[PDB]
Amino acid sequence: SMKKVLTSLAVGIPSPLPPPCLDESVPHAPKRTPNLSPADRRQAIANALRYFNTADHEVLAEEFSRELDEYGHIYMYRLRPTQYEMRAYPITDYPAKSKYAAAMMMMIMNNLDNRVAMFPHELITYGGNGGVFNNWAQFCLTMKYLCEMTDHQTLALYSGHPLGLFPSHPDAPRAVITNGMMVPNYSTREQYDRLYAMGCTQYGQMTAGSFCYIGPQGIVHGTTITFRNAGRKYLGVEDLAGKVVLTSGLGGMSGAQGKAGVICGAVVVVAEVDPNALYKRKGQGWLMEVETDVEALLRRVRAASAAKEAVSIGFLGNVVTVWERLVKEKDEIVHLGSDQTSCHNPFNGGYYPVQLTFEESKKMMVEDPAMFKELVQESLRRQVAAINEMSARGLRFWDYGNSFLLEASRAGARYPSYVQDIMGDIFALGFGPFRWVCTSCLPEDLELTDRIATETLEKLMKDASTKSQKQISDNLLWIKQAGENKLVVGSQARILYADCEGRQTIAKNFNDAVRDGRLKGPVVLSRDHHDVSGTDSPFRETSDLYDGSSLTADMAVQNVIGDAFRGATWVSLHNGGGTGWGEATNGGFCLVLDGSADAERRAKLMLLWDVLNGVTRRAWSGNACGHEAMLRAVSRVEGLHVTVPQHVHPDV
Amino acid sequence: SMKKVLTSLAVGIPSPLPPPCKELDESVPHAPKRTPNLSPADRRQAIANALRYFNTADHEVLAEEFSRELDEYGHIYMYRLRPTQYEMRAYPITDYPAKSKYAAAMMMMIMNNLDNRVAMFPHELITYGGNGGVFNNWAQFCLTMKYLCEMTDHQTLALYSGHPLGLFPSHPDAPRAVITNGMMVPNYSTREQYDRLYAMGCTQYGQMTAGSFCYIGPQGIVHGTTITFRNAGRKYLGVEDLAGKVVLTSGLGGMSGAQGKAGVICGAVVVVAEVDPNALYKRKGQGWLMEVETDVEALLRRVRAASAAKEAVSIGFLGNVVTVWERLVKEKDEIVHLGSDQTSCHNPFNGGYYPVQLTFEESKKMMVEDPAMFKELVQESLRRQVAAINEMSARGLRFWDYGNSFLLEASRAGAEVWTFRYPSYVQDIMGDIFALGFGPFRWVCTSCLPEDLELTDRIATETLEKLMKDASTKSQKQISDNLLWIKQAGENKLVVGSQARILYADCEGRQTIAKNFNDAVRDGRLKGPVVLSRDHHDVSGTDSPFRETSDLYDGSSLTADMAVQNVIGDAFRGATWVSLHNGGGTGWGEATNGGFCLVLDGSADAERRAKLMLLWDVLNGVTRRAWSGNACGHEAMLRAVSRVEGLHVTVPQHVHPDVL
Ligand SMILES: NC(=O)c1ccc[n+]([C@@H]2O[C@H](COP(=O)([O-])OP(=O)(O)OC[C@H]3O[C@@H](n4cnc5c(N)ncnc54)[C@H](O)[C@@H]3O)[C@@H](O)[C@H]2O)c1
Ligand SMILES: NC(=O)c1ccc[n+]([C@@H]2O[C@H](COP(=O)([O-])OP(=O)(O)OC[C@H]3O[C@@H](n4cnc5c(N)ncnc54)[C@H](O)[C@@H]3O)[C@@H](O)[C@H]2O)c1
Repeated sequence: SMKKVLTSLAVGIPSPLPPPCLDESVPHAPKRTPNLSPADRRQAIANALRYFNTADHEVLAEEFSRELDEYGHIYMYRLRPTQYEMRAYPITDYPAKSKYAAAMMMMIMNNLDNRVAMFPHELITYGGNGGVFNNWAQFCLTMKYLCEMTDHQTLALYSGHPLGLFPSHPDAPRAVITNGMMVPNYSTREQYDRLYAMGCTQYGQMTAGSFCYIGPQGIVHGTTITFRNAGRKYLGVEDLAGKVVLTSGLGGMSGAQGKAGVICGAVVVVAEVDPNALYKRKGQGWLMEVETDVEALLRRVRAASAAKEAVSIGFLGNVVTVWERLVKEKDEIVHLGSDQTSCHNPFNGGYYPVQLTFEESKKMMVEDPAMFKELVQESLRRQVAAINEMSARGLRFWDYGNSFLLEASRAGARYPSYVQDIMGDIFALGFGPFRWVCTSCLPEDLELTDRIATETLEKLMKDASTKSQKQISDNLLWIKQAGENKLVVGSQARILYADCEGRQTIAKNFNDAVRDGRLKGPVVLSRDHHDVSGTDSPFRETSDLYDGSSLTADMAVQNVIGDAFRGATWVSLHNGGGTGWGEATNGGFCLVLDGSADAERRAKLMLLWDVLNGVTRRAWSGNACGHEAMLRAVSRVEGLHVTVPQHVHPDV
Repeated sequence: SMKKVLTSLAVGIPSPLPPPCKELDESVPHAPKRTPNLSPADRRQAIANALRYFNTADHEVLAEEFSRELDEYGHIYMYRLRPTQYEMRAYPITDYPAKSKYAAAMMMMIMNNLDNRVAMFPHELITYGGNGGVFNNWAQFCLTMKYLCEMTDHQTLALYSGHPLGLFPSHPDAPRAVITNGMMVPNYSTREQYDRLYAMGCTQYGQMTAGSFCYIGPQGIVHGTTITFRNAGRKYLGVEDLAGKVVLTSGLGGMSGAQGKAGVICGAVVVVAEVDPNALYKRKGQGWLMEVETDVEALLRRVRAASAAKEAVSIGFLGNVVTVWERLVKEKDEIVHLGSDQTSCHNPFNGGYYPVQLTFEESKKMMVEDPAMFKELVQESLRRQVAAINEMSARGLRFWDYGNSFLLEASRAGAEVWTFRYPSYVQDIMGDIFALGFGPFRWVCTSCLPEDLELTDRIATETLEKLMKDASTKSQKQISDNLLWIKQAGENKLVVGSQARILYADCEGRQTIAKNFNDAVRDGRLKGPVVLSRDHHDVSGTDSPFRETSDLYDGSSLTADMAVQNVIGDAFRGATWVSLHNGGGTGWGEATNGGFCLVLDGSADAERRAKLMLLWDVLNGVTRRAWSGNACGHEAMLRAVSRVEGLHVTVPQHVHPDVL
């Protein structure tokens, strides 16, 4: 929970302190190994003690020293609230002055929900170390500030640390977030571990530190769109019904490949060596069927293809086994191929060789590392050679940004990559993540927004360009099936892709519905940082740009600054979202739609910039796919006037 | 140049193109040949990148032309596009063909940074630091001026390390421009990638004020050194008056050359030794040096007299600073009270430091003839210099490191720098000054009239005198230092290019001066709007483990949260334009620095924006530095929290080390 129990959120650091504590009902983060020197370890304790009354220092010093020895990190477990279930509550349940701050508090608690976060009690949402706060004192103080702040104040968050409330104005963001911002030369993984333990920084991933993670439905949608575009670009079909997709991995992100294929109406085959990962997804419903022998698999796949059934079929075994079996098959069975093994970690648990069993590999990778790498590289060569033979017979393969072709290249090996071949063109058009959360926590509101988003995209597609109408159709297919796929976890949220006008129109319609009373609560707009403008990442988000600027971070910095004075309720700039610490600069936003004309104006203005910034950059950096879309925007939007690149053809 | 000739600023890329640059204007100095060592592919891409700015119809000729520029200069400046129909300089704001006076002001600031009188390598778009650039090429300049001429107050120009991405819709309170320079994906921010991407036209190094269009000349260094001497005087001598006090230092080079004037403004006796007659006699001719001595014996007799008569005088010694130090050891009299060193010991073997054993000409010779022997003599001279300093220190002389890596390089030479036994001004002094909120307050009179600058000097003077009353003991001292400066600033004739001025002021100081300026613009006492700005050497704008955040020992000095937070916070609080740079001060990849400019036009909007933005731009870093463990920041933070409505920050509780 009620509004009574949530009054504690305004307390901050309780006086006197709560009793000391480990709750093993949830998964816990692995022990951190910062390897702090005696000097840094003393500083780490001192830094942590900054949050507490001096009268508590002596006992907390031993307590925090204990946490470092046992967990490798000072989480301050005794400050984690236990009098209520950590989750998103109705926005009207929060004892806050500002509805905007209340919305943020709701978003934060969702990131710390046991059902949502990876390591909830360690304040880790996803990605192993994609954190929300460095410790539970920062949580308590931030929540206190958010309950206390007005709309003429702005909360400054230094990698989890609430620096304090500073004067601003209603149109200003209520919070500015920076996670892991480093002086460029000191952004090593070693300095992360060190400074994370010393309480001077944290890794916020993308939506972990920016308070807008909503579960794995983003990956399901993402893979769905990827499959659809792959079908059009590589096969030439606007419909994947009857088409077979062979892929691998049922892990964190790759586990979504099953539902994605089904939603596309395709027969999707996912190979997984790990029975744990495979039967998990099977039990979850993300995997419809399971096959053990490859011969029975192909018979099943043949019958599925001919009957045009939307089905996900897991194969308990190595993906190389399936690939090499198809080579011995004189008949065409699989039309599309990919791979989502973790070849970014090829020799230590990410890739399992065909020569060994799952258990034998798990043993050899640490027992005989040299032998394991040799078998992996050999297995990689056998996989590519099989794909080559099948590609020559009509099959179309693409790399799913998992460094499969890169590692295969580094052993001996022509195929496109999802980031550089299909997503880059989608970003260039302006289509990217459009995420929203109904702050009423009512499923009815989510149902309505689903229908509103559907109705909006339908009318937009009728007058959209031929390129856009294909992207819009992809997201229409998704939003109509999204609800029945039961992907909602924690907060009532949804995700799709939309270009500039798509996001603007849906937002305005959402905002009208909040004002009309159809929506019983305001709606927070947000997105992943896997977007057109938000992230500079030479290995991913900007890997398709070949002017050389993929190593620069001008765009990401420009974008977050541009969002901040255009009406975002809060913004964030992170280090190494996606590809990893030091390898990316990623930023995002959240904007609360409360039905006011202000919110509509903010949304229209901000979303315009958040899309056309990257669209213009990507065009300037060599992407020609959205060049016409850019020029239409320029003609359509008053006040928009950009430098139009005249790209010389490399041959000429 | 009249308002008619400046209409060419609205053109952007001329159609048809102006004639190709046949020769080269030798009336100005030119940047050294760049060496990116581009691969065949990167070189091809560099040319393709440059061609993006031009009609495809001109690509045939420009390709070879830009290729030629690569082979000759190591960079594609696009010399063809450099305007030659007018003198590049700041012109009165009314001369510019802009819809927006805010944009017109930015154009004025831009052209000042490119003034032959101001810029180091003007035709290479470099203002200072050797490669601290304004734009990557002249196309970026032309388009930027085009956008600024045409833009309204409802648009914002996004500048990507020189590249004007375009005008995007915003609102009157939004920045008219957002500037980034050298922003990199962290693991790729190497000096090699800078050289590579600079040539490829993907990035540039903007230093601090070079890329942010707000460099105003060498009066920043003069003021900076004035403040340093004053604080060194108070902290190391315990005196508020340096009259009769003697400062010994070295170097009359680029920045070190301001030590002469700084000492005089402090009313002290400053002795600056310099082996290079080029630097020394230049300073003499510039009036930055009042006197010149040749032998050390006649020097010390002169210094004695000046000290006894409390004469404010700068005295240059043509010779080695070591020669003076060792002579002081033999002199029984107390002559010098304060000692420092500003030789370039960050490059002690490449001409930054000249040993005592050799003459200036002898040193230049074996600098390339016998590097091994030279390095031995340098390290030997370094040990002797410290040995002499140690003896004078034992006799009451107070020495400090000027952040030139003197003590660091001496330590590597095996000099007795331990019991460092001498404090570094950056970590010992400036950190506390920043923590109080005091830092660069800079303004430009857009009328380009000296009369306006005189008035702003008087307004600033009167303002600081009034703030003396209700200020803390610590802040009263800093205000006094800037009062001594501002009353003498005009007569020192430090203005080059635009009518500009710089001083240090804390939160309320910057706010009140801004408000008084804005009142004067509205009343008509000032003939034109005033652009507020600052160097990035400030309290909140820069994360730099070697400098601006070097006195923070909580471990966070490696982080860049504060700098990123600051520029964002300024951006939605009414800044006219903001900048976030990579590598300001210390160098590429070694710092993250941000800045702002804010135009005062007399309106309620400007007054409101100034009050709010300046509050954040100061108190952000004050609060951080307090949190990171600075005691001065802690005290200033608490006073602000009590004074400012809407200000509520996290107060750090410091544990006793005995508990650890
Ligand atoms: N949207 C996306 O899905 C996306 C986006 C960007 C990058 N990626 C990349 O995709 C990869 C997968 O991501 P994840 O989170 O699912 O990783 P993960 O480690 O959780 O899952 C990989 C799975 O593949 C299985 N596997 C390994 N070798 C196999 C083999 N030979 N045959 C069958 N199964 C095998 C592993 O057992 C594991 O379950 C990563 O490399 C990631 O960088 C994915
Ligand atoms: N505000 C400041 O002044 C400031 C700020 C930051 C850093 N620094 C540091 O200060 C140093 C000086 O900067 P600069 O721009 O003046 O450089 P500079 O190279 O132009 O000046 C150094 C001068 O010292 C002279 N010199 C060298 N060895 C000498 C010796 N033994 N005796 C006498 N003279 C000698 C050189 O001939 C030269 O003229 C640099 O190391 C710089 O990093 C200064």
